[PDB]
Amino acid sequence: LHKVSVPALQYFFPIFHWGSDYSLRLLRSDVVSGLTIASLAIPQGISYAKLANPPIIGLYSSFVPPLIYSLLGSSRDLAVGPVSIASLVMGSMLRQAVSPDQEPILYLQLAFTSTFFAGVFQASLGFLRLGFIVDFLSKATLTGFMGGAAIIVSLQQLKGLLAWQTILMGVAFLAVLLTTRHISARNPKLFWVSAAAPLTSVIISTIISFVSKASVIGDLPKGLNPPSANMLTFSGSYVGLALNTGIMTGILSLTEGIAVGRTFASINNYQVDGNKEMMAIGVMNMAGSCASCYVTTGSFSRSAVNYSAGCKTAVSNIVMASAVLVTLLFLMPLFHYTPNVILSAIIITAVIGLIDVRGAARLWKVDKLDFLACMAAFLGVLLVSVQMGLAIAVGISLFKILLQVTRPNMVVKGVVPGTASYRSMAQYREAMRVPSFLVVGVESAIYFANSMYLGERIMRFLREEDERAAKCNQCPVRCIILDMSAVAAIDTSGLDALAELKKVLEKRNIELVLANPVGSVTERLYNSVVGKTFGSDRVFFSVAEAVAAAPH
Amino acid sequence: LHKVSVPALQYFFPIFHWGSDYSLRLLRSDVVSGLTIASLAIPQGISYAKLANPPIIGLYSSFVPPLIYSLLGSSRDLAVGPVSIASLVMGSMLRQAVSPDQEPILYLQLAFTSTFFAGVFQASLGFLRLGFIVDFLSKATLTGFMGGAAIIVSLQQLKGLLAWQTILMGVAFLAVLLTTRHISARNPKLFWVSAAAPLTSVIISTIISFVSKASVIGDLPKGLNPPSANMLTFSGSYVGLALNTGIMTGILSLTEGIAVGRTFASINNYQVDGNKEMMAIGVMNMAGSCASCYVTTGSFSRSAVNYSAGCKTAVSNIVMASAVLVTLLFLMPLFHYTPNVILSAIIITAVIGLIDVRGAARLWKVDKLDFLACMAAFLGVLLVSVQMGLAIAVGISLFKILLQVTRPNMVVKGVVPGTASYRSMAQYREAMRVPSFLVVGVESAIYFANSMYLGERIMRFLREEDERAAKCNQCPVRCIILDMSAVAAIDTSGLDALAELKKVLEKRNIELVLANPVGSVTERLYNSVVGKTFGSDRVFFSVAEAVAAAPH
Repeated sequence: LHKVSVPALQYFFPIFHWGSDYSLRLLRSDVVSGLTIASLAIPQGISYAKLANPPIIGLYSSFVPPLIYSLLGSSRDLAVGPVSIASLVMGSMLRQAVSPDQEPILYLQLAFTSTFFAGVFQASLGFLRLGFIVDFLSKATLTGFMGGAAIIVSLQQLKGLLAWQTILMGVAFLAVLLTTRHISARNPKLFWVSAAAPLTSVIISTIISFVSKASVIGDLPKGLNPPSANMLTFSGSYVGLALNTGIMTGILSLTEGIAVGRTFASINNYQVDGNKEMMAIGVMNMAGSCASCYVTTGSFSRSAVNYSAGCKTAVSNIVMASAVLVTLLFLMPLFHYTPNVILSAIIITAVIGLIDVRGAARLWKVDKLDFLACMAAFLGVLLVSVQMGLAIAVGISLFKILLQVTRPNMVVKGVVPGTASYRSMAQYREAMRVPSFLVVGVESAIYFANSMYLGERIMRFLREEDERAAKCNQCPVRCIILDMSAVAAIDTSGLDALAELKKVLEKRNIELVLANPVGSVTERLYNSVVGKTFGSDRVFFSVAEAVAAAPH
Repeated sequence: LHKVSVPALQYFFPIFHWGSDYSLRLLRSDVVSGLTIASLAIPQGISYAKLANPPIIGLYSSFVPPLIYSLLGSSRDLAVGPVSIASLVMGSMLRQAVSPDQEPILYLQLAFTSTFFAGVFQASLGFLRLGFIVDFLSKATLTGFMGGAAIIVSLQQLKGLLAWQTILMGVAFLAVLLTTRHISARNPKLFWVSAAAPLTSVIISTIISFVSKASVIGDLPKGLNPPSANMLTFSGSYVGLALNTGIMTGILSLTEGIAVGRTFASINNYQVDGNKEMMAIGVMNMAGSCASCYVTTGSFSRSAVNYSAGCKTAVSNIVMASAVLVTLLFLMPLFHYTPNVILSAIIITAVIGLIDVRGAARLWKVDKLDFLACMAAFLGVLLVSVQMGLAIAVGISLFKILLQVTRPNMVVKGVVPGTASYRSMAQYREAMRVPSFLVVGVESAIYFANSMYLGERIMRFLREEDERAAKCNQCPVRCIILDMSAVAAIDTSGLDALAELKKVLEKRNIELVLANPVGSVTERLYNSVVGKTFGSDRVFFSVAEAVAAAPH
């Protein structure tokens, strides 16, 4: 038998850590990325600024929030700026109380007060180490949401329509934007045809608007960021609208640049701090909200072209905000004859690409609580508002976690012949039961949610095999072993029901035995008063050493 | 190596099942119980009817709801009638919109419409098999609630006070009601001094109100149940008050008679159906709400005197409702000189007994999320209303379940010397690591909540022991084994991150191996397209057969 043993300019500003080893060979590589990601910020930061209902606010949002993150950030391949989902939800939740055609100085004061409050929601969630709650946003919630929101904005934008040289132009240069996605989904080296097809859609349609001169978006104001917080309306009537939009774009614009600092960390093996990562983007917003920026966070699309044309570190986040230092000042009069429809298919390719219909139905034949969540975020945004299509699909994604912790699986086990290892009897048809014993595996953690369910379930198996004992004249159950290998945690109410089970099973001379615990259980089983009534003679190394010791 | 194998008058009316074997020796025993439980329904059904703010409504509620449950119920020692907690919450949530001294025909129409809607909430939660959600009500939530509600009713009842023969009488006959609880908490055979001290408080103080004749409660209306639903106001202004009271007393009056049909089932080994058990009490109410009954469910106190004076089955639930058939008709003129204070210490003993201060602080030194839940139900009922003292303490009791599924414990393991069993290295200081391997145990289920956390945590241990490999010139990690013994479940998003981990670990020649799965994982690992990329050469019987097979 074996004994069950029991067990400041570099903290705040992390550019100084990795900045002391930047080479020229790296600087050969973090410029051809940031020539192309500052070729996808110029037609897809003015395009999803249109989707939020002015087009230069998406370019102010590609200069200072990339520069702030390069000082405070903890990834090196996360590339920043605006995104596509947060802009659409910004453009829907604000269109249905104000209108940018009617109150354009009060539509600019609401995509700023939301951004500042999408700044403190992302900063002071990661400052108080509370950034695990961005993981509750499942992949099936966001398939339902992004796709149940890409219809009710397709109605609100098609109420603003109610020409032959426009609609025959905006489908052919959408075809340079969807066939370059058909051919970039096949080969993961043909990103380069899609890495500038947002730019060669604009530039080739610039000259056809320059030789056929005259609904163009025109002369945009040359200059730096306007110093806002003179357009931050903290004290007014539209604050709840600019707080609900800043909560709702403070989660949709967090789970895209938290979950891209994780999917580009395991590829390259650098630990991204998560909560210190969340502190950065909440200073990308609330300290960028005063500089004509709206809600920014790292993109899913303009990161997988940063690490597809070989980025090496986060100075390609400065080649972002230094080759945008150029274009806000010099090529703005070239933008005077750049049309509106050419950047509206750039919205459209991030609408049809938002309705992932295959993944919307693939999760029907493999699960049916990650399918109810899709069709509760689908019909929760179509029928109820945007805030309740997310609240009831997170809420039934959190339910299938609770529906397995309540009512878990308790198997009956038995020794697999030829070895001293006790597996279940649902699997392993050949597994034999020991006559004087009963092995029962609790396959979840023992909480208040299921402490009273194990007692009513162990004594169903124990009742099952005291009436089956008389059928073959066998020895009945004289030791029930709890294979606690699968029990992850135990609380005070789960540890109590293990002591109210021992003294019920003592009154039938059954001798309940725990076997094979884990860490954070044995330090609760040997440091509480509900544990020294178990002690060392009922907590074993494995089942095979509990059967061998034979507690009787 | 071993192969990982993969796997109508008796349905509705259950008195006919156990009714065919009732003996006279049982009928000797289910009458001395039901002489005493119909001696605790008469002074504690009129007493907690006062706590809900007429005293005969608690006696109508001890005749027909015990009779309906004896037909539809699935326990035999659960004894029914009103309770103490649901009455207090009924008397608080209705006092703060109407007043029974001012609108007594509209206070009787609101402790009925609530009961009917505490009838369909308990019936049509167990009819749709949804009765696991009564387990979310933790024992620490109810310590905070019952005790954070027994103050704000102690203020509302002490606004109705603002004599020498009353207050000198109501403390001495509270002392016959608290010292009989001091002596019944010590010896669990001295229930009999407390089994009639609620009745010998009333009957001995009857004659001292009969020789000192004259705030007495007096002549109560003799007769059967009045046939209500002429006092059910489905269509009015006070329906939301009588729906919030029927939701809130449809959970507090469910977790007392679900959780007593479970704690009196494991003692006696009879399987109580739970959802069919929940169907009964929701017909004890919504089909009893038309017969002058308020919200009834099995008691914690009048069940542990039913099974302390030897009950045998649920005809002691008819000796309840046939020895109450007597007393509603014959001893009612004896009740004419029965005082009000004698049944108000019967309220008081279920107030000081509600403030379990020891258990309110015992869960501080053993846990601190089952202590935050007490002091969020404490200050959630004192400051916010009754419905939010429960909503925010269930909500942070459900949080510690989610705070362990998000961010679980991943241990590093290693072979315990002398045996082929791989335990962790937090416990078992003597445990040795195999040189060419790395064993990592995932101690929770793999959900969307934590699929991206294992990848960022396995590659912290893998990074930990490739820099520690060069310190002692050892062989580095060439096989990472996932001891999946503790992984209870896996979803579609947790199974995907195990395939996005295999092909990252393939690109370093590391060969991720799952080992020792459970049921409801191997039927997902061998019946999905994310499983045949694993197959049979990466899903092993145990770790000791994965180390022995050596996948390289």
